Formats: sequence, structure tokens, C-alpha cells
Amino acid sequence: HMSKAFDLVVIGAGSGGLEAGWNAATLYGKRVAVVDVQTSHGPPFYAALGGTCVNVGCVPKKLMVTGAQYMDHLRESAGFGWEFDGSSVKANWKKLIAAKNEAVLDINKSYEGMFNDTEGLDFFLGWGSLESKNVVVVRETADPKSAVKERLQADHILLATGSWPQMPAIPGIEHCISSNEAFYLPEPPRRVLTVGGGFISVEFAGIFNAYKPPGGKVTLCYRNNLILRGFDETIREEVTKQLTANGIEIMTNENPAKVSLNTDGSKHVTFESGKTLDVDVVMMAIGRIPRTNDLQLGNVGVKLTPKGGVQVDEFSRTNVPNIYAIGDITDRLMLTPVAINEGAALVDTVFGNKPRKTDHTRVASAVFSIPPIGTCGLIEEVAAKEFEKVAVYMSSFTPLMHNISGSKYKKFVAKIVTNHSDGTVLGVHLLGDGAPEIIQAVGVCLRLNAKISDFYNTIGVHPTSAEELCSMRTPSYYYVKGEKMEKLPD
Amino acid sequence: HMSKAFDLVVIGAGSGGLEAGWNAATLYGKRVAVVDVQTSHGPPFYAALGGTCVNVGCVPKKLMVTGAQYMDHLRESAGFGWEFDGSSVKANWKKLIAAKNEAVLDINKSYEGMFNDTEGLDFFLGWGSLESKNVVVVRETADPKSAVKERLQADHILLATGSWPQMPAIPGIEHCISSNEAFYLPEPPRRVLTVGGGFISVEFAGIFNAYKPPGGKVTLCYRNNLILRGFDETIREEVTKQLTANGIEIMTNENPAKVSLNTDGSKHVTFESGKTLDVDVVMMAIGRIPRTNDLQLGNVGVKLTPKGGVQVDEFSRTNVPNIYAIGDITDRLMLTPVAINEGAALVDTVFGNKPRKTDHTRVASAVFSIPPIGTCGLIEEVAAKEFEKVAVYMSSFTPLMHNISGSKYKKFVAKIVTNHSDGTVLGVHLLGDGAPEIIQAVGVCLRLNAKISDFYNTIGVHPTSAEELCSMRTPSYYYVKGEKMEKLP
Ligand SMILES: Cc1cc2nc3c(=O)[nH]c(=O)nc-3n(C[C@H](O)[C@H](O)[C@H](O)COP(=O)(O)OP(=O)(O)OC[C@H]3O[C@@H](n4cnc5c(N)ncnc54)[C@H](O)[C@@H]3O)c2cc1C
Ligand SMILES: Cc1cc2nc3c(=O)[nH]c(=O)nc-3n(C[C@H](O)[C@H](O)[C@H](O)COP(=O)(O)OP(=O)(O)OC[C@H]3O[C@@H](n4cnc5c(N)ncnc54)[C@H](O)[C@@H]3O)c2cc1C
Ligand SMILES: CN(CCCN1CN(c2ccccc2)C2(CCN(CC[C@@H]3CC[C@H]4C[C@@H]3C4(C)C)CC2)C1=O)CC1(O)CCN(C(=N)N)CC1
Ligand SMILES: CN(CCCN1CN(c2ccccc2)C2(CCN(CC[C@@H]3CC[C@H]4C[C@@H]3C4(C)C)CC2)C1=O)CC1(O)CCN(C(=N)N)CC1
Ligand SMILES: CN(CCCN1CN(c2ccccc2)C2(CCN(CC[C@@H]3CC[C@H]4C[C@@H]3C4(C)C)CC2)C1=O)CC1(O)CCN(C(=N)N)CC1
Ligand SMILES: CN(CCCN1CN(c2ccccc2)C2(CCN(CC[C@@H]3CC[C@H]4C[C@@H]3C4(C)C)CC2)C1=O)CC1(O)CCN(C(=N)N)CC1
Repeated sequence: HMSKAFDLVVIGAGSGGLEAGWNAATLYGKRVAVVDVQTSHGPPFYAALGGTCVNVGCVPKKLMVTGAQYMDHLRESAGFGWEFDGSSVKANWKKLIAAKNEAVLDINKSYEGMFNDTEGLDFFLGWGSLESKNVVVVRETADPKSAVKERLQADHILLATGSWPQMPAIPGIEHCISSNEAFYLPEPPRRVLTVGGGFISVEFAGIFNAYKPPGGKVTLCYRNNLILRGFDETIREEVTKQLTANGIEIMTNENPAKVSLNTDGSKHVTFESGKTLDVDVVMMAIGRIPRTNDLQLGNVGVKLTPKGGVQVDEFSRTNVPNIYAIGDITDRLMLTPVAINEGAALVDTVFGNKPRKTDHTRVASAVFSIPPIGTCGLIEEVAAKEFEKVAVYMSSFTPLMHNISGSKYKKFVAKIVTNHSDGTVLGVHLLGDGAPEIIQAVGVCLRLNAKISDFYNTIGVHPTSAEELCSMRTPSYYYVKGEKMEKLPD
Repeated sequence: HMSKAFDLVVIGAGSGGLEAGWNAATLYGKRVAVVDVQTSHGPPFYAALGGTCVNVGCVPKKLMVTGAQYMDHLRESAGFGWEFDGSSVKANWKKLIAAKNEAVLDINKSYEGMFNDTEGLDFFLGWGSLESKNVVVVRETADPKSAVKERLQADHILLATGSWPQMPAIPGIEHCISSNEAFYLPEPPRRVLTVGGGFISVEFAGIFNAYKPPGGKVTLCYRNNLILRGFDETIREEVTKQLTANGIEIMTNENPAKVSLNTDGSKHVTFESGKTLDVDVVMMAIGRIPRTNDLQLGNVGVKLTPKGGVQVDEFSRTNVPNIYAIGDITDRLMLTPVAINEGAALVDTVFGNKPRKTDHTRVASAVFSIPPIGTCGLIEEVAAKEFEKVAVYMSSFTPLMHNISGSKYKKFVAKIVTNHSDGTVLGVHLLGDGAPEIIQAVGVCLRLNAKISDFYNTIGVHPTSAEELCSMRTPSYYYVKGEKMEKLP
């Protein structure tokens, strides 16, 4: 049962856990154990070796959004002279899912090869939990009464089990799915309700909108007034219009009260307001919660936050000295590259003895909505509270290609938020094609404390959308002590 | 004929000339005249109000490349489950050209509105030339014996007439076209030869490749071993492979010696080697030369360089005090945003009395090839001569989508060149989808003297191609005193 001492035992072979494990083994020559619940994607556990991103997150959803974008490309090609039989166009969901599955499986297999070929980096199949401060027990199932496969003696323990979809406690919740199941639907739904205002709901609404069979309809509902809270307000409003223009129904200030089955097997959703909707799939995407319930954290007294995340300091330390937590389990920025950076920083701190912490400010991120979002740093509302004088530079225009394409609704939006006292760029927010690619090097600019003048004195690359960031010299409006106004008082 | 004094007379209403004119009129309250040969795009002189970029350059080119990209999208859609009758797919070139024409004409019309609505900004139709230091004459044609339309008295003169396609002196050059005429072909050529290894040749090869009718073939020829001289060598090699994979024939070490007309109107090209090729169109894209012949610069003695550009200092000043030159006529970086920047800087210097100059280093640019290129700063061969220790960081990978799409040849290439003594990024070179958009903010990073660690300590955006720029920690190889090697001593 008991193992030889590992320097590090990682529970969860995902984005953060694999970076920590790999770095500890290869950069510092340490003996590392990594635990996960299966070696390949999909039911019943969905996540697997590689993590949520590889298996049921960033990687497959990006492939599926790319697939969905072809609906727009096929239509838009006509404006540039492409002609074909429109009545022959069919979207084969089964083919998409099969191709996605092969791609994810290849990644699963490549991670299996990493463990085989790397000395001092060992994989253990099963469910990890804390028996004591220096013992991780690996059992056959999530049930703590299931059979022990081994006990891993651990000098250090890393909790990196990620998050899991939140499901509301409403009648007929068992008739709904999450993003996990959406990845394995045997057929594309004719009618679908995506529940939530966040990026997962918005992204899947776009995917379903493109692959739906004839006479179909995608509806997104959100309990508050405006989707995508935490993103730039102009972009939130503008994405809503552009989703609507592509046939997606957006129900704001609406929330399901119950779901029941119609006699034909479809789902009848009743909302709190009294509204109803019949759909084939109800996909819940209202949040993700830290995955702590199976770790038996009470055995060692690892503290959780009020919201349920493992409580950590800036260096990923729990209240128990040799036990650390990174990634989505900490309930902060649920992004793969953040988990990776936290894992790397942790290993440098613990095994390199040079403390390093992840900077959670000015992190660039994206929403692969159609059209997509790219963002880095503060929205103007948040900046207006932290700084006395804030300037907002805004450009909004339909690119010339979309006059020709017939998608006149596709406005590109670029916004730069600054501290007007010294011109320091506090945030950049982009909506439109290429936005996720444009924003990466903007992340590097914000790390370097770029000012607005560093942007407008840089020579543009023409013709691009990106050059709009270097063409904004004069603020569109300001915030003075929190108060919006077009001009500054003298 | 002789006007009242203008503060500035601009010859050429293009990228640089319009920026200068607008800024001088609106920011400094000056009285400005701008001269161009046409009010809208197309034959006989092609460029017009708006410049080369608007009329027969960046703007229409980009729309046409966007059109061409749909051949790849339609094909690649099948990998993601899209099904349709492939046998019904046709590319209507006439429809592309008509849409392009409307878009460009709208821009021409908006520029007419600018002149109508702006006090002290006046447009004059005709051919500008220098009569004397303080007089620009506007004539009916480029012939200096043609009729005078008016004489413009000028306190300052800006030469901003751009450039023009270079045509080799071969027998049957009259049977060839340039990029100018390519924009107005009534039908897409079944067979086309694009002559030259530069960006225009490569871009048009991609355009013609997508719109060619059945049984078609695009051939690109270049007189030396490898296309795209001046770009990163890895990218030059890789883009050659990717063009070939999309069906374009690349003829290196070949150059046309003559062209004759076949009896069906097609062209018979004979190369210097003795090889021959029959094509429907021969597009010369061997270079662009400064447009100085019609300005009568000998009347005032404005100095040209040995290459033929108007000689200028770093502030765009000629050898004659009140006469300046910006844009492609200076024969340096032939890019629209550089011409614009030069025009703004000139006006601040002359009318603001606060001297400003354009920085011609670390300028980001793109090639809208399929796949496209984005680049900023130095290639490693140039860096290795100027710096003692240079590191090259390189990543080349086929993106995951392109396993599914069936275009496995579409490798993304990311290269960072640094001064290894302090880690300062000297250049960044990208090949693959998104490269032109990725490289813009990289331009800003280089202005801020970004080091390699500023890239690899920035958190990635995932999944993107761009995040490869933040994932390269260890050099792939070095140059030490100009000598390539895998490891340092
Ligand atoms: C639909 C969707 C789309 C997303 N898109 C993006 C995107 O575009 N960009 C982006 O940056 N982020 C995206 N994310 C977020 C990203 O997936 C996460 O932030 C990231 O995966 C978190 O990494 P981690 O190391 O915290 O945990 P994960 O990568 O989730 O790994 C946790 C692993 O632990 C395993 N595990 C759980 N419990 C146990 C146990 N008791 N014993 C052993 N193993 C266990 C799981 O099987 C899993 O493989 C997306 C998420 C979802 C759901
Ligand atoms: C096919 C092609 C594609 C290109 N693509 C790009 C790109 O993607 N990105 C990029 O940055 N650059 C591109 N360029 C380069 C860009 O177009 C030029 O750098 C830019 O237009 C130069 O601006 P300018 O002010 O020097 O002159 P121009 O914009 O060329 O303007 C010169 C004007 O002067 C007029 N003129 C000439 N002689 C006289 C006279 N005697 N009297 C009156 N008027 C006169 C012409 O009609 C013309 O309108 C491209 C060029 C070509 C040919
Ligand atoms: C009677 N035939 C004739 C063909 C008519 N069809 C069938 N069809 C279809 C699509 C998927 C599964 C089964 C049938 C389509 C539906 C609508 N079009 C939409 C094409 C869109 C419209 C604009 C842009 C996006 C895409 C572009 C043409 C590129 C595709 C073909 C269509 O127009 C078809 C059916 O038998 C198939 C079954 N039908 C159904 N379930 N409603 C319709 C009748
Ligand atoms: C960020 N990585 C840490 C992860 C380490 N490894 C090592 N490794 C490996 C595989 C076989 C033998 C030896 C080592 C891999 C390399 C490739 N990965 C696949 C990564 C995919 C690519 C696309 C998406 C899914 C996952 C994402 C990058 C998230 C599997 C395992 C891997 O990810 C740093 C690396 O330098 C590790 C070493 N690398 C390499 N040997 N090619 C490249 C990347
Ligand atoms: C179905 N018929 C007529 C359609 C054949 N055509 C005509 N045609 C065409 C294209 C432009 C103008 C005039 C006629 C094409 C030839 C070229 N292909 C292009 C294939 C594209 C290339 C990129 C993407 C779209 C499709 C993909 C590979 C999916 C479609 C249209 C095509 O496949 C075919 C036959 O008559 C010809 C072959 N047959 C025979 N030798 N006995 C019998 C059947
Ligand atoms: C520094 N200037 C350079 C030249 C100024 N003007 C002023 N102007 C104008 C037009 C009518 C009445 C008064 C002033 C224009 C506005 C935009 N242009 C249209 C040209 C488009 C804009 C961008 C690309 C597509 C085409 C390109 C210039 C190639 C016409 C002339 C213009 O370009 C830039 C702007 O003034 C241009 C106008 N701007 C805008 N509408 N948002 C941004 C600032």
C-alpha cells in the first residue's frame, strides 16, 4: 500500500498540475507523482489526463467554434463572388464530434508518452484524497469506501483538481446538461436553451447556432440585465446585438424555475417570470465551482473560503505547510494559462527556493464568441473607482470587408482605458475578428507599463483591425472621481 | 493663371500628401493646395485622389485576398462536417472586381467631401511639376508642353507622388501588365505568370490561384534562388512550400527574356534559360520605382539619390529650403503608414516649429499571402552583423485545426531575434493565419525596448497562435561575431 517518498504528489493532471509536475521533475530533478481519474477524454468523468482544457474546455470548444465559423464564411463568400448550391449545404455534427474526439485523444496519448519517457515523473490512475499531511491515498472511485490502489508518501502535496459545472437546484434539473455533455451529444439540437451570461454559454450558443438542423433556434437566457458581466460594457452591448443579428434569441432578466418533459421527449422550460420555452436541449452554464468534495480536506483541515475555493495566499500556500493549491480549485481567474503560471511559480518557490508569485492583474484573455472578444486589464468602471482621472479612447466601425460580405452588423470595437494623470494604459478591450490574436502582445505592453503615447506613436500595420489601437490620440470621454463626462472641467 | 500664395502645395493626393495637407489645414490653419491626376480609381493613370493604397494598393488588394481565402475556407470546412455540392462551386471574378470598385469609389467620394467641407484645403485636378522654387504648375497631361490649367504660388512645396511599377526593357514588354491593370482584368486568367519574388507578386499569385477557371495554373517566377528577399529566411522557405502546396508553381532562377503574342491573344514567354511558357496574363511585379520623371525637378535642381529617389535628410528636407519629399518618392520603406507618419512629422516641423522625424526602425508590416506574414524589426542576418551575440528563438508547428481541416502543410512559424547580451528583442517574424494582426502590438513592444523575458513572463491567451510568442524561453541557436552555431562558447 505505502509508496517510497515522492518530493511532490499532484492531485489532478490538468493545466496547472502537469506544469508543476513537469517543471519539478525536469528542471529540479525531483521525484513526482501525478494522479488523475482516467487516461482519455469523455464519459463518465469528462476531464481526464490533460485537464479540463484539453478534454472538455479550451481545445475542443475552439475546434467547434472554428467549425461553427464556416456558417458565416460560406454565407459571406457570396459577396466576394463565390457561388454554390446553397440548398446542398449541410452541417454534419457527428463528423465534427468525431474529428474533435480524435484530436483530443491524440493529446491524451501524447501525455501518456510524456510520463513514459520522463524519469522521476510517474502517473497514477485513480481518485486522489488526503489521508494525512504527508499521505495521498489513491482509490478506485470517488467513493472514499472504494478500494485503495496505493498510498503515496508525499513531502509536498499539490491540489490541482480544477472546477466543475454548477447546476441550480430546480425541479427537472435531471433533464438538463452542462458543457461536459454538450461535447458528446449524438446529434445537434434543433432547439437549445443555454442558461447563463458567461463565456461558456455565449460560446456554445454560437456553436449550436451553426450546427442546428432546419427550423432551429438557439436561445440564451441570463438572470440579470446584460450578458458577460466583468467585460467592457460597450462590448457586452455590442456582442448582444451581433449574436441577435446571427439568429440567437437573448432573454435577459430571465431564469428557469423548472424543466419538464413534453410527451415527445423535448423539454418544457418555465421561467420565474411565467414565460415558457420548448427546446430539445437545456444546457446549464451558470458557473463553475471548485472541485473540493472528493479530496477529504477535513482529514487534514485545509481551509476553504466562504465561496468554496481552497484558501491560498499569493504564493499558493494553504494553512497546512506542505500543501498547496493552484488553478480553478482556488476560485479566482479560471483560465488555463493562469493555472500554468501558478504551477510554474509554485515549483520555483518550493524547489528553486526563489519565491515567485503569479500576477493576476493585466492577464490577457478571450471569448471565442462569433464575433470574438480580446481583453486585458481593467474595465473603465473598475478603473474609475481606483483612479481620480480616467480617459477612455473608443473606436467603433464596420470593417470594409463586411460591407461587401453582407454582415454589416459586424462592428469592430477597440477601447483603451488609461490613467489620464500619466497616460498609463490600464486596459484594452476588443470585439471583432482577430481580437484574441491581437490582444496577446497587448498583454506584453501592459507588463511594460505602456502609455497611450507608446500606442499612437507606433506606426500602424495597414490594412488591419489592430492598427486602430495606434490611431487613437484623443479621449472619447472621461471619468472624474467616478463621474462620466465628455470633457474635463478646466 | 498665377494664384494667391498657398502656405503649402502638395503634389500627389495620396497617403503622405493627404495627411500633410489635412494636418496643415486643420491643425495649423494653413492654406493648402493638393494636386492629383484623377478624382477616382482606374485607367488611364490608376492612382487618384486617395493615393496608390486606396486605389490600386493595400485596400483593394486586401479585399481581393479576403476573396481568395474563401477557396481555402470552403475546402477546409469539410473537415468540420460541412457538406455541399463541390461541383457547383464557382468563383465569379467579375463580382469580386465590381464589389472592390464600389468600395474604392466610396473612398474616392469621401475624399471629395473632405475637400468640400474643409476651409483652406483645395484640390486641383492635373499634373503637377516644379516651374520654380515658389511655383508649382498644373498641366493637362504629364507632357510639359501640354496646356497650363493654373500656376500655384507656393510658400512650401511637398513632393508626394509615390512610386510606379518597374518594367524590364525586354522585347514584348507591351504585352505584359503590372499590378495596376491586374485590378481591372475583365475575366480571371486561366494561366498567369507573376514575375518577381516580392510581396506584390506573391500576393497576386494567391489571388489568381483562387479565382482561376478550370484547368488553370498560376506560375510565379523569380530570377534568384529564394522568393521574398528581405524577410526572415525560415519564413521565405516555408511560404514557398505552402504556396506550392496550394498549387502555385514557383520558378526560381528564371527570368523572362521576351514575350510575343500568340495567335489566340495569349502570351508566349521565353525565359533567359530558353524555357518557354504560354500564359493568358504576364504580370510584372519586379519592383516599384520613385515617380520623379514628370515633376521637372531639373528646373529647380532638387537632388536625386543614385537609386532615383528624391534625396532627403531625416526631416524630409530636400537640398532646396522650401521643398520637401515624403512617401515612396524617397525610395526607402514603401508603406502607407510610414508615408502618413512622415507627412504628420513634416507638418509639425514646418508649421509647428517643433522638429519631428519619423523612426524608420522597428516598423511593423505584413504580407497578405496565403498564408500571411507579420514582421517587425531585424532579420537575424542583419542583427548578426550589428551585434556581437545574437540569439534566435524559433517555434514551428501545424495548428491543431489544420490536422482536422486537411491543410497539414499550414505550419505557423514564430521567430524572435534578440541581442543576447541584454535580451532586447531586435525582431519578430511570423508566418500563418493572424500574423498581420498579431504583429501590430509587437511593434509597440519594440518601441518600449521589450526584452525576451517580457514576452515569456507575460501570461498567454489560450488557445491562440499568438501565445507562442510568450512560450519561448531558450534560444534555438545563436550568432557569435556573425557566425551561426547551436551552442555558445
Ligand atoms: C467549456 C470550457 C471552455 C473553456 N475555455 C477556456 C479558454 O478558451 N481559455 C482558457 O484559458 N481557459 C478556458 N477554460 C478554463 C480552463 O479549462 C481551466 O481554467 C483550466 O483547465 C484549469 O486548470 P487546472 O489545473 O486548475 O484544472 P483542470 O485542467 O480542470 O484539471 C483538473 C484535473 O483533475 C482531475 N481530478 C479532479 N478530481 C480529482 C481527484 N479527486 N483525484 C484525481 N484527479 C482529479 C480531473 O479529471 C482533471 O483532469 C474553459 C473551461 C470550460 C469548462
Ligand atoms: C499592389 C500594391 C499593394 C500594396 N499593399 C500595401 C499594404 O498592404 N500595406 C502598406 O503599408 N503599403 C502597401 N503598398 C504601398 C503603399 O500603397 C504606398 O507605400 C503608399 O501608397 C505610398 O504613399 P505616398 O504618399 O508615397 O504616394 P501614393 O499614395 O502613391 O500617392 C501618390 C499620388 O500622386 C499622384 N501623382 C503622381 N504623379 C503626379 C503629378 N505629376 N501630379 C499630380 N499628382 C501625381 C498619383 O496619382 C497618386 O495618387 C502597396 C502598393 C502596391 C502597388
Ligand atoms: C426538400 N429538400 C430540399 C433542400 C432544402 N434544404 C434542405 N436543407 C437541409 C439542411 C440540413 C439538413 C437537412 C436539409 C437546407 C436547409 C437550409 N439551407 C441553409 C443554408 C444556409 C443558408 C445561408 C448560408 C448559411 C448556409 C448558406 C447557404 C451558406 C441548407 C440546406 C435546405 O435548404 C430538403 C428537405 O427535404 C430536407 C429536410 N427538411 C427539413 N427537415 N426541414 C427540408 C426539406
Ligand atoms: C508547456 N510545456 C510543458 C508540458 C511538457 N510537455 C512535454 N511533453 C512531452 C511529450 C512527449 C514526450 C516528452 C514530453 C508534452 C509535449 C506535447 N504535449 C501536447 C500539448 C498540447 C498541444 C495543444 C494543447 C493541448 C496541449 C496544449 C498545448 C494545451 C504533450 C506532452 C508536454 O506538454 C513545456 C514544453 O517545453 C515541454 C517540452 N516540450 C517538448 N518536449 N516538445 C514542449 C513544451
Ligand atoms: C457535375 N458535372 C458538372 C460540374 C463539373 N464542374 C464544373 N466546374 C466549373 C467550375 C467553374 C466554372 C465552370 C465549371 C467545376 C470544376 C471545379 N470544381 C472546383 C472544386 C472546388 C475547389 C475548392 C473547394 C470547392 C471545391 C472544393 C475542392 C470543395 C468545381 C466546379 C466542376 O466540378 C461534372 C461532370 O459533368 C464532369 C465530369 N464528367 C465526366 N468527365 N464524364 C461527368 C460529370
Ligand atoms: C488624420 N486623418 C487623415 C485624413 C483625415 N480625413 C478627414 N476626412 C474627412 C472626410 C469628409 C469630411 C471631412 C473629413 C476623411 C475621413 C475618412 N476618409 C475615408 C477613407 C477611409 C478611412 C480608412 C481607410 C479606408 C479609407 C482609408 C483611408 C483607406 C475620408 C476623408 C479623412 O480621412 C484621419 C481622420 O481625420 C480620418 C477620418 N477619421 C474618421 N472618420 N474616423 C479618423 C481621423
